[PDB]
Amino acid sequence: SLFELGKMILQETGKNPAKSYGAYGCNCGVLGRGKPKDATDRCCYVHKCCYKKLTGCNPKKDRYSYSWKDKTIVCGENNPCLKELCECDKAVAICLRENLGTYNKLYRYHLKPFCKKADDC
Amino acid sequence: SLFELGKMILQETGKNPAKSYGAYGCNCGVLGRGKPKDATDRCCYVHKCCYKKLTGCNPKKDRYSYSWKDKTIVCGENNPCLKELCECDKAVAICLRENLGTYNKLYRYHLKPFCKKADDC
Ligand SMILES: O=C(/C=C/c1ccc(O)c(O)c1)O[C@H](Cc1ccc(O)c(O)c1)C(=O)O
Repeated sequence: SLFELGKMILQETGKNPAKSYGAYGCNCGVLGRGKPKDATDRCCYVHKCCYKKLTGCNPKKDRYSYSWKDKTIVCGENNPCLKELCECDKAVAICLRENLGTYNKLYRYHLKPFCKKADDC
Repeated sequence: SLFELGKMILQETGKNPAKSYGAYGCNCGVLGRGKPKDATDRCCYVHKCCYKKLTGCNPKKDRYSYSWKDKTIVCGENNPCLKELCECDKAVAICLRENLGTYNKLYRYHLKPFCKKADDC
């Protein structure tokens, strides 16, 4: 769920996830996907496509178990859908941290309704 | 949908809705409800309660028509679900504006995991 996803982004990036990524670019936060603005935005595009393919569980609300071990996110077995979800969320937290160097505050709180249309996943 | 909601908040408040209201208090933005921290937060609590009566339309995804007449939000006769949805969004936009006087930036990007459990609507 968003609880686990936001915790992971905090553990990986050291950043408040809502402030930094609740509405960044065309793909981070609410409101679907759009052509990515930059590498950080592209992380969130891949993440939304990761969710789109999952079936059997709800990426928004379903909770799941994960551990922080040796400063690594380790997804608990859970059940297969929840483990795939934990893996989508892990991957985005890692991707966002990797791309902090080009994060651009201009795209924060971005105007999404003006975003170009996204290619299909 | 979130597009119409965001636009109404912008028109009423003159604030960027993602920045001011995307993660405010225990009730504004993602997740559910919780005990409200202040008046602005309580507007969002009322709004989430409003959405729970909706039958036959998705408050997040479903578009509907409204217009800005004499600096007033005017819901279009949509069908019954969408008109109610439009009325819910209008009311929260007005309430947020009416309570800008006590808006506290400290509640922005709040820790919503520790919010106390909401009372029944
Ligand atoms: O563990 C953390 C954060 C650890 C952390 C805090 C600040 C940092 O910069 C950092 O890299 C890691 O917060 C959790 C609480 C929490 C925060 C965000 C959430 O979405 C959540 O579900 C739980 C805790 O107290 O264990």
